[PDB]
Amino acid sequence: QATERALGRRTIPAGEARSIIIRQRYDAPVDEVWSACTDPNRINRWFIEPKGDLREGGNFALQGNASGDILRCEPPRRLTISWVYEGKPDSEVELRLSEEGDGTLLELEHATTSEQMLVEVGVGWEMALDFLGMFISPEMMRISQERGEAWAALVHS
Repeated sequence: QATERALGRRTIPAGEARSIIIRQRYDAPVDEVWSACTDPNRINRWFIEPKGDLREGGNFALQGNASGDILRCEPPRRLTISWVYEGKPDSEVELRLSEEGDGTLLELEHATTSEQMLVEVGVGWEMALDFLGMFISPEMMRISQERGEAWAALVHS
């Protein structure tokens, strides 16, 4: 519907990280959004499907690098996973879904000790959450570039 970006702070294996925090409200209920964000036959519609044992302490790979472990899984609310990528320090991503009336307030936070990687990931999730939204690159470069300025400017100070 309409997104509020923010910055947090976390202690992850790679150390003290800051974080991207994306908040979006959806007019679907918590379950449906949980399923859409966790059932690989639904993640497959709007994003890249994960492979491996999708269960807690299990692990995931997405077709084009990124892989990681499934640290926490508290259906239908919370989801934490590690995030490993070739040239990159290790990261952590978390999804919290909360009820707001008949709908849900999604929250997606990706923490990383790399300042460069803050922007890159905030923007990368936002692009992806578009297709979640839909599900529930010339024009795209422009949207990538504005969104980058927003995260870049928030990361400044």
